[PDB]
Amino acid sequence: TTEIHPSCVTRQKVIGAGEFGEVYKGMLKTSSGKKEVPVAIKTLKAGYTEKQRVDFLGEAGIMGQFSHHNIIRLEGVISKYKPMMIITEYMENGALDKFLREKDGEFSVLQLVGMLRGIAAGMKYLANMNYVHRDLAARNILVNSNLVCKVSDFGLSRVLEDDPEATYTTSGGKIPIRWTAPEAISYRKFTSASDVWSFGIVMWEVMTYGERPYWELSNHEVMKAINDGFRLPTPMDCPSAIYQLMMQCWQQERARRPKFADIVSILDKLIRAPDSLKTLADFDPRVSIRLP
Ligand SMILES: Cc1cccc(Cl)c1NC(=O)c1cnc(Nc2cc(Br)cc(C(=O)NC3CCNCC3)c2)s1
Repeated sequence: TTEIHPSCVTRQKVIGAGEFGEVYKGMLKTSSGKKEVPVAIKTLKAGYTEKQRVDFLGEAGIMGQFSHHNIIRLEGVISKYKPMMIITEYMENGALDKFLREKDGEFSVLQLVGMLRGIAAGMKYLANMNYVHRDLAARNILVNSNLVCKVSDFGLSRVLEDDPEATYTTSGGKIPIRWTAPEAISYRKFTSASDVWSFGIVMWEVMTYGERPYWELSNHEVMKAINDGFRLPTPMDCPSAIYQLMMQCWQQERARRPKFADIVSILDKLIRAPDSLKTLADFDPRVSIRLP
C-alpha cells in the first residue's frame, strides 16, 4: 500500500461532500515526477475516531489487495499528513445507477450485457479471493469514460472473523434489504452465493436503466413478496436468456444459484453469438391501452 506525499496531490473540484470528509477530482504526480494522472481523492477530516480511521484505512488496505480490470484501482494513501486521503483512479461517469438514470434508453442491449459481464468478472475475482462484498448494488459500481464498470465499496468488516459490524454497510447503516438474499437478511449468512443474488438485482437495475427494485414496496413488503416466491418481472426489451439468468440468481436455495464463474461464462457465450439475445422475454404491460 503506497504512501503518497502531499506534494504529489492537487485537488481540482469537489464531487461529493460528506459529514466525515469529501471526495474530490484531482491529479496525482507519480513515477518520480515524470507522470501525471487524474484521480479521485477521499479525505478524513480532523477529529475522526479510531473506528473511523480503521474503517477508512481498512477500505484502502483491501482495495490494495486487488488487481483486476473490473475492480477500482487504488493509487495509494496519505496517512502521515492531515487530512488523511485515499487516492484511486478517477471514474469519469460516476456511479452506475445514476449514470443509467441519466442515460435512459440510450444504450444497446449488447452494451448493457457487456456492462454486466464486466461486473460479473470483477465479482468472480472477488469471490475467488474469498472476499464477500455484502452490499453489491449499482450504486456501488463506478463507470469510466469508455463504459467499463468496476466494483467499489469495500471494508474490513467483511473479512475480519466474527466482526460485530459484518451485517452493516461500510458506513455502519443497515444494508438495504432489497438487494440482499433471504438467508443473509434472516440468518446473517453472507457468502458469495448471497452476492450472486445481489448480482441478479444488479442485472435488473442495468436492464431497466436504474429502476428502483420492487418500486414502492416497503422493505417488509419486499420480504413478504420474496418469501412468497414473487420475483421481479422482466425489464422491457430484455433478452429471454438474460431474464432467465437473473431468475437463477434469485433461487431461494443458495446452492441452486449459479457461481460467478457460471455467470461470466454464460454472458460471454451470449455476447459472442448475439443472435441469442434477439429472443426477448415477454414484458408484462402494467396498463391496458385499448385502440383500433
Ligand atoms: C477516492 C476513493 C476512496 C475510496 C473508495 C473509492 Cl471508490 C474512491 N473513489 C471514488 O470514490 C471515486 C472514483 N471515481 C469517482 N467518480 C465520480 C464520482 C462522482 Br460522485 C461523480 C463523478 C462525476 O463527477 N461524474 C460526472 C459528472 C456528473 N454527471 C456525469 C458524471 C465521478 S468517485
